[PDB]
Amino acid sequence: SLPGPPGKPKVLARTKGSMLVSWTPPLDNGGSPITGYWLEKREEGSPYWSRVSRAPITKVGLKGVEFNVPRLLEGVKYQFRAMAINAAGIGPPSEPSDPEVAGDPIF
Ligand SMILES: [Cl-]
Repeated sequence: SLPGPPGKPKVLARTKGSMLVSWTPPLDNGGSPITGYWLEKREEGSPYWSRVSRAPITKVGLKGVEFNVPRLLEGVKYQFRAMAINAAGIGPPSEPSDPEVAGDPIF
């Protein structure tokens, strides 16, 4: 009924204050269409997971569903996890992304 976990998110772009995060839809949507996703972040120095958007994320980019996470702090290390939403509710989280630091990218 609930959807399965989305794929492990990947950071596709970063700046000092943002990261473009992308993930694949779950293999099992639970039997009803997924209507959107929640994305949460966790930083170094805190155990908590925090939603990064006020409304569900739906944008499909080149590699998966994606969102540019704002309000990151330069030099801080973050991970992200995504949850799918369907008619039954919010599914379990993806595996967390590999850690990434907010900073500008290697040229
Ligand atoms: Cl980089």
